[PDB]
Amino acid sequence: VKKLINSQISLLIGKGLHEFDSLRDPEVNDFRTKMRQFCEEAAAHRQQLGWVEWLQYSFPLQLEPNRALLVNVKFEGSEESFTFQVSTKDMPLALMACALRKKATVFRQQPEEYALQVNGRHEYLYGNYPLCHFQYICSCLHSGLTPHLTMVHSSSILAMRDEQSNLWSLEQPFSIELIEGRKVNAMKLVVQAGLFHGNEMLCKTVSSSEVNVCSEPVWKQRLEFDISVCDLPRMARLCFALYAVVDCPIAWANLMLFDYKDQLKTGERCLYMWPSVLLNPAGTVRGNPNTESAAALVIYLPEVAPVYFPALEKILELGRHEEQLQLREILERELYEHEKDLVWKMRHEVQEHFPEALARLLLVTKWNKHEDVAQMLYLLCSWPELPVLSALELLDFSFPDCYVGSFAIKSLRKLTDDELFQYLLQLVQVLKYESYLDCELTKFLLGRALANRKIGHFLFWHLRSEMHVPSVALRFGLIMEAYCRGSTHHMKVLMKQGEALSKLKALNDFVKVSSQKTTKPQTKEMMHMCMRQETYMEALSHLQSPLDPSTLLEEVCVEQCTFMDSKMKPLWIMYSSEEAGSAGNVGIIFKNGDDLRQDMLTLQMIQLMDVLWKQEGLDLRMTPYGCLPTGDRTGLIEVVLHSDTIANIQLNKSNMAATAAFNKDALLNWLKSKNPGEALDRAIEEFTLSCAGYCVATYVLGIGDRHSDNIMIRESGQLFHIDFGHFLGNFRVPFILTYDFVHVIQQGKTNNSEKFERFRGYCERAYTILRRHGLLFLHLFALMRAAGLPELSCSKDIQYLKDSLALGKTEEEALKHFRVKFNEALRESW
Ligand SMILES: Cn1nc(-c2cnc(N)c(-n3ccc(C(N)=O)n3)n2)nc1C1(c2ccccc2)CC1
Repeated sequence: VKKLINSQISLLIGKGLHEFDSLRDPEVNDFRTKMRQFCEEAAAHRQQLGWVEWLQYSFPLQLEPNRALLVNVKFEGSEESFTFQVSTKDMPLALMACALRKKATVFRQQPEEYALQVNGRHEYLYGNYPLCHFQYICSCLHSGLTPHLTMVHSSSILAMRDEQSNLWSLEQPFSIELIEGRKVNAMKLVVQAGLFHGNEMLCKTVSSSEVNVCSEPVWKQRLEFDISVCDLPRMARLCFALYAVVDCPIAWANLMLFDYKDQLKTGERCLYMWPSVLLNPAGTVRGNPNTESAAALVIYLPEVAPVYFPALEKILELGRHEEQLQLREILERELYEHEKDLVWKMRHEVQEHFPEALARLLLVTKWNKHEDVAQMLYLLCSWPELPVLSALELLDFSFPDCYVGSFAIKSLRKLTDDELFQYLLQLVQVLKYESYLDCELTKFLLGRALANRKIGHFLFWHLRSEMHVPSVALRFGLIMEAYCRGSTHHMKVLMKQGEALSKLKALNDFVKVSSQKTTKPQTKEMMHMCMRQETYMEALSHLQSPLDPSTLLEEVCVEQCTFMDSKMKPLWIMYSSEEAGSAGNVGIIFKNGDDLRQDMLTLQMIQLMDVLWKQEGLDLRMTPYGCLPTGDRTGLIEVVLHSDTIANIQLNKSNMAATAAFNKDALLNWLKSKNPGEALDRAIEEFTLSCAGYCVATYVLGIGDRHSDNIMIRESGQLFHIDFGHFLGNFRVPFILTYDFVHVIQQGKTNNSEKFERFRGYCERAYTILRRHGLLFLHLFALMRAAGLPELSCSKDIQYLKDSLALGKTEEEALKHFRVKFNEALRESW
């Protein structure tokens, strides 16, 4: 049983558990055991949870960020149902009470003993919330559809639970012995070495002597740093760069000066270097696992004798020891040395009256002076809990201190499961900045994953998608193993998704081959013939959607499956569910060959924009569809059904009802056929609302190469963008407006200023709302720099956001510049 589970984790994570053992690494073995226990403790707490608490784990509530409606209800072991006319203001309890009353009359004779399952979905309705606060109810109030729900008794949820169980004394300078190399280049070799605490140098970067190019260069040179051994901060990083000069970079490598047990390192170290794109402080402190092709830098850390980093009780003991200022008020809304001295002097007054300025003072503390650090740490240890927004900033590489990091985690505990889900992608990326395997962020990510099955799901996939990346393969694999130990049943549920994805990779490889060799109907027929095989039928059916674990992908609709003509021949896979009805008619797009990490970020940023607008009582009818990277240049996209491209509608194909005399009318003619009579006016308003949100979103995010093939419309009138290959103006893009879209907004009239001026106001509002949250976008995109995205490489990518959101300016200057940008787009629109 314990063996099968081990062989199951190895297959699921993609790395044999034997590989973790073969390292003989005390750091790896300590994490594995400690985390396993932590995760088994979390699995044990789950089985003693009440049946409602376990519903909150397995099926977290999908909520929205007077008017009656039909609702169809049935009980678990029966085909018999009942349709009620309930209210949107009614709680699930009133609905369940009605449902029990109808059962009593029919069966000829307690609501609190039940929960309402969404038919053929892992989504439930419970809690003291009116029906219109539920995402599903709204997914029915807008599509016009009738909600279908099932009464599930407490004992039936408890049957589910059960089946789902398992020092300051050393004032001498820091120096090293640079022994030799084992590399390749075309010229002389030089080694640059620097000591860092995050983004900043602790002292000036020291260089090596020029040694002539060869495969095994020798230096045996002592490199001395302008810093005392007693002044090395705990998270100090000794960074190396190997380059060939007459400059040409070759390789880089980093290492922490203290180990995971806080002991200062001695003596011989062999550094398996990483290929270069000069000094890279942000890069991994673990050497290249490719010890066969990797260049190796041999160094010696000289013995100073065992020296451990002083415990917090020693740091604290040390640390304890005019109206003109502020002054510091005016610089607290990127500063000179005199202003940094002001902040350091005022450090106590910052804790007292500006706790949120913690990040500004953390940047001014002299981390290369052990007494200056202790003083900061004494203040930090009494520092009030910071807001989530300020805490998100402290996760950055600019704040590498472990005590700062621990303080940031302590402040993100108050994060709701909804807020955590929204920023889960960025928190996972921050793991790349981590210096040790055992960290507060891993423990936080795991603890929250094991207490919420949806968080658990996405933590797994974010990590699993990066297993082909050698710099994060050990960390991510170890975290996923610890997770699986905390959820044996979820492990198998995820295995079912990997098996389905394995079949789609094999199926898509054939589609790629066949498309270059025969006609599309010939390829489609054999794709279908291959799908109908027992192993493909078994693997592609009855799984949880990796895009949303609450979507149940039941029976695969082979006849409705196809592939798109684009570069990578993406697979279009359709599913159906008898039990779910129309909610079970769901599609997935399997794309293989492109990097979907950016597309996901872009879709997540739009999803956030929609959330923020909804918070301010604005629903700009956005379509933030799923996009999940699953593997190496592999992922899934959610099919937005009953939609088509602008190019397909505008292609003006004959015989159809959408036939237009003029191109400008093609969109409005298509909407007239999909929404006839009284339904048209509703479609136009959906179009206008969705158009305004995407106008602002694409402008703020700087989305370029926008044509009729990457813009879509739902039959409801809602416009949305697809295929986000590029963002942040990276090929300063303007605001975009189209005459044919402006035509739909103006009701199909050449002149209709009342409709266009309403539209212009939507664009202004949406923009002004996002501007207030401009710092959230800044912090989240700054965190996303860790990912390794070519279009989010530096500060010049972060700058696009600053300018698109006009963050340095006031609202009146920003709204004027937006009015200038909107009119520039209108004049350009013919
Ligand atoms: C009817 N339909 N619906 C879609 C659609 C829906 N939802 C999406 N998310 C999406 N999509 C595509 C690529 C990306 C992306 N994010 O990269 N997103 N496409 N596409 C089609 C057409 C189609 C389908 C299948 C075969 C031929 C032709 C073109 C008509």
